[PDB]
Amino acid sequence: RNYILGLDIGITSVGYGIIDYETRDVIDAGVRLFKEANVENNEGRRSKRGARRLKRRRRHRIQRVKKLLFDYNLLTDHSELSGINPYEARVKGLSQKLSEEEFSAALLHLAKRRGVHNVNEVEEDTGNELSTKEQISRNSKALEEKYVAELQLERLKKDGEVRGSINRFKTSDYVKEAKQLLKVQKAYHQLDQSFIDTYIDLLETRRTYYEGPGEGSPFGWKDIKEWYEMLMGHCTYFPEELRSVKYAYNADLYNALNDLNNLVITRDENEKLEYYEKFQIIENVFKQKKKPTLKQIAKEILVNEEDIKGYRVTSTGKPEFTNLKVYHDIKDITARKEIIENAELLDQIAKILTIYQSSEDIQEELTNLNSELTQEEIEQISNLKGYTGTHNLSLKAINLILDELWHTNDNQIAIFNRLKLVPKKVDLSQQKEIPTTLVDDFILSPVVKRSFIQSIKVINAIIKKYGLPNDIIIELAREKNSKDAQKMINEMQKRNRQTNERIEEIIRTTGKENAKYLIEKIKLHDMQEGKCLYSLEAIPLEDLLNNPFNYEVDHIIPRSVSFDNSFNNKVLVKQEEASKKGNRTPFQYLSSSDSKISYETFKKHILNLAKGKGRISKTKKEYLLEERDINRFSVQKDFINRNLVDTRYATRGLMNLLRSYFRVNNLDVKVKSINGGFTSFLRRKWKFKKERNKGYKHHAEDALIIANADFIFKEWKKLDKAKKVMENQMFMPEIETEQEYKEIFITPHQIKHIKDFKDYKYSHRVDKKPNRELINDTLYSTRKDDKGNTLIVNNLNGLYDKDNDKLKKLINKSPEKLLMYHHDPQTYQKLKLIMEQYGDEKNPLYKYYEETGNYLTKYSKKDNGPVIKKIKYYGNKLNAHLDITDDYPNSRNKVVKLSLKPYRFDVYLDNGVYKFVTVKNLDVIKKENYYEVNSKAYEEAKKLKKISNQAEFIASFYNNDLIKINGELYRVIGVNNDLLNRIEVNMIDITYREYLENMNDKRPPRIIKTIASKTQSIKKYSTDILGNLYEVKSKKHPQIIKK
RNA sequence: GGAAAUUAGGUGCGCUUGGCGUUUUAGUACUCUGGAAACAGAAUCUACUAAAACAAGGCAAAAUGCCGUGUU
DNA sequence: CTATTCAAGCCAAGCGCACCTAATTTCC
DNA sequence: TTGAATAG
Ligand code: NA
Ligand code: NA
Ligand code: NA
Ligand code: NA
Ligand code: NA
Repeated sequence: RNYILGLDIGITSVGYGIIDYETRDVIDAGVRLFKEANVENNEGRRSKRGARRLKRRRRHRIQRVKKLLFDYNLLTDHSELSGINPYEARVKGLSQKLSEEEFSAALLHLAKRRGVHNVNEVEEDTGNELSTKEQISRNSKALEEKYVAELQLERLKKDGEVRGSINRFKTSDYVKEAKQLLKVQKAYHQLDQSFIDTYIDLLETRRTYYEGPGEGSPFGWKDIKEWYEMLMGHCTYFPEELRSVKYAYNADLYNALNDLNNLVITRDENEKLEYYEKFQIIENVFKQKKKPTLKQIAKEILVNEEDIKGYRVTSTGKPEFTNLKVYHDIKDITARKEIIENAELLDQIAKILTIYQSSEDIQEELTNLNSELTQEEIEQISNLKGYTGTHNLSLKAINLILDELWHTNDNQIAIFNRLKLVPKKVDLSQQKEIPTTLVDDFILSPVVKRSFIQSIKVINAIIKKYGLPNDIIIELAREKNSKDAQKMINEMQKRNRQTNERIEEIIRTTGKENAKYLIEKIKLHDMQEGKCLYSLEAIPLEDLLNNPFNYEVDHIIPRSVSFDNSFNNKVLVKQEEASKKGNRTPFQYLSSSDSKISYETFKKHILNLAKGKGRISKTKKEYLLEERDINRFSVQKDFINRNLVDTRYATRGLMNLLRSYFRVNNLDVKVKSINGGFTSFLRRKWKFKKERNKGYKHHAEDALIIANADFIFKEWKKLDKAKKVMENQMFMPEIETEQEYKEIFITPHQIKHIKDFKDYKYSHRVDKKPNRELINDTLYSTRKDDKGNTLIVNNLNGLYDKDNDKLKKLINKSPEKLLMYHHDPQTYQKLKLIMEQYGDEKNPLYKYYEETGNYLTKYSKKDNGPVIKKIKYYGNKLNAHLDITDDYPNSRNKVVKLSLKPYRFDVYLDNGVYKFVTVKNLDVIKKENYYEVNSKAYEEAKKLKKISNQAEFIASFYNNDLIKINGELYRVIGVNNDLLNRIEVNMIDITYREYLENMNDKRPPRIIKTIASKTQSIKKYSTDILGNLYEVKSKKHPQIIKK
């Protein structure tokens, strides 16, 4: 049957709506659900990847320095340097002699923390911030007479500490100390100039951004040329050709020639510049003046500036003409004709200056050119600035039409069209379905990319199961991500409180309880300063409250063409003004004789109302002062493109992808989009539940509303004009009044089919990806009690924070948990006194320090004890963990990491009893082209679960896999507790959190199921991308994961 | 709507670093014991400094060495 | 078992290219 | 949101 497809593309969801194109009856509707592909996910990976390289290279830097000391025999395996103080050694080495153990440790400490190199350039006024820029500037003034080690030693004696925010210095500052130290220590130890050069190098040398990682990395490159070429784009007309450097000579000549060919001169002779004219212009003002003006070109062609038009212009109004960058950059230092008049050479210099990133590399590459350049010239060209970026065309494209630009008057696009050169496009004829590879090409956000890919896959599945639809209407989220979404919600709620407080203010002042039914009119009243905007006459609030029917909410721009139902297109005016106005703009109405005031008097009031705090909306201003003609089709097109349809870049890209696919394969499918503001208006007037608490079905419900919107536009012949623009087809009946507009769209009783629908499907995206986060980062120390139990040791930092009552609750509930309670009890009593004194306050340590300005100090009979920055306390008993004690030699206690992230769990049926084996991410090992589950770890866990060889393997469960526990179907979150056989799940049509809120249930919003002897039945279900359920069957547990 | 250019702003991918943070051990301080002091012993709580480890781990061999939390 | 509790690495500096938005000129 | 321990 012929149907209409509606799509609600969201951050997390894709809702589809399938309704009959004639019967208007809902065929099917459901939601596809998935994780938000927000940028922070990949950012975490890249951040961790970078962190590993830093730690690796820092270590490798040290090992090389130790190797240097080994080869010069200042360090051995027997040589001990434990009790040596680097700060004491580095200071002593600047003046006196050092031991081979004392001098070596000084060099090692320098090599470890070598400081910054790039920030050091510019000073910054200390705005009391802890930024690197301000800190470097701060230390520089303190190092005006002292070396780094001297300053650190002073801080170590005076403040008792060195490490922290203040320990940020320039690399050159450390190097300046190192040289001085090496200069003093040179005579005492047998070293050469190779030793001092090598160490200083090692101390300061770091890879550049264009050098990248070493030889092995898949993120690396072999040279600067390969590096830049892979990054740069390709030509528009020659896809196989790499783009040209932005500031090549022929590139700017191409730019300049286009400027001259676009010029129009009003004179007796030709209006377009002749060849010889452009030649003279190029030679006399373009190759002579860096920034060509309109006067110079006018003086050259012997006309006035006023006769010249069609030139590019800046925001100021000043004419903009192409600057010959390379020409003037080289001319300013070399005026030789051998170089300047060599276009090919200037091209090559431009390429080298742009591709390579350092003066030294420029010099070498320019020298390899074997041109007529002097070495003094080359070393001078290598310091030129601004050579960055690419041209959108290749040199092949530029050189091809360069003669055409000289001798003709056609610009680049005219010539390319004449030469039958069409921009690169992707063919979709060999495609059996809508591709998903092209998505990342025209996308900007990772969130949108996933939502688009899923949306396409939904469409492909729909057209496979239901056939091709005639109409596809799509809506996209207004938010770019969930963080932006919450921000919108907060702003919404804030405005709601303000308006609600405003209403309560009125009902308490006037006593009129009518105010709660006049919110929109009251909101307009305050926004218009109590004045009818069409008559500029005062609107008494008391009269508005008593007689609201005398004041009408009018639409500024008629919705028949504007399709705007928002607050921005609404004004509170007197009923007379709204009647006389009719279907016109304020401009069209106030210009007529039907009005009481002039448009100019109106325009003045609006502009002053649009300025200042609490001003009118900016969109309201553009509406109230609309001076274009409504009946013009071009004007109507702009309103539809803004308020009715969605013309955002992402939307257009996807919409073009679909239209191009259907066009190429000759498939008669009409694709369109719709603004969310209009669908919200429909949902509002069609009387849907304002509180969206039904769960995921709202996405599918929205899609049905969107699909219904498409149906309305095909039914009415007055909407045929607007419907044609939505489908973007080339080219009449129309909506004439406000009343006609309401009759068409506001049809609550005609959409009862949607609300009665109770057959929604749901599809949750299953995550089977190996090698995600294996474990939490935090390292934990352990202790053993008298019972022989191993206990986890936790830290309690930030004791002096305002809203931190962790210590307060800890002492009140379990004082014995503190390690301070057992060891050093005198300090504990000192803390208890502070705790007992501020029991009313949230954080006793906060209120204490907020008054005395002093912190809690360790007990000392001389009142000189150290400050307490954090407190250790015993946590839970150690169980599931990762033992990494071996990384710490002679450690008295275990050192562990916690939270072993589960990959999946395999359910076994063992002698009428359901059991399962938990597969951890740590248990999945990567190989060259595939991931394998550790067979030793699997059998081990299979033994720790009392699984027998007789047991029957049921199924494996990953995240968002559908599991049916005792007749109840859930979706899998993951293994919550391996030892206790507890897995966490969630509901399918809704979140369990919201499910409890609707039921007003105060229980903790987590569903934990226990797989034990009481467990009766376990079945694995699954869905397609549409949400159609089906049961599965398997023979053995999957061990090989292809990735 | 599309082509090129100028300016301003924005997004992503990738690269290069900085100073922190967690943990162990050692030293010191703090606490306890003895002593006239020196110092020794105990404790490992609190702080400071150094060295080392920091997703499990896998390559690599004198290296500005390399991979391991993303997408599909 | 249910109901409850705890806690989970972080800031700052620079660079390359790709893409997008807005404004301006020409043409297709 | 989620590993996972813990009181009852
Ligand atoms: Na490329
Ligand atoms: Na550059
Ligand atoms: Na008038
Ligand atoms: Na950027
Ligand atoms: Na807890």
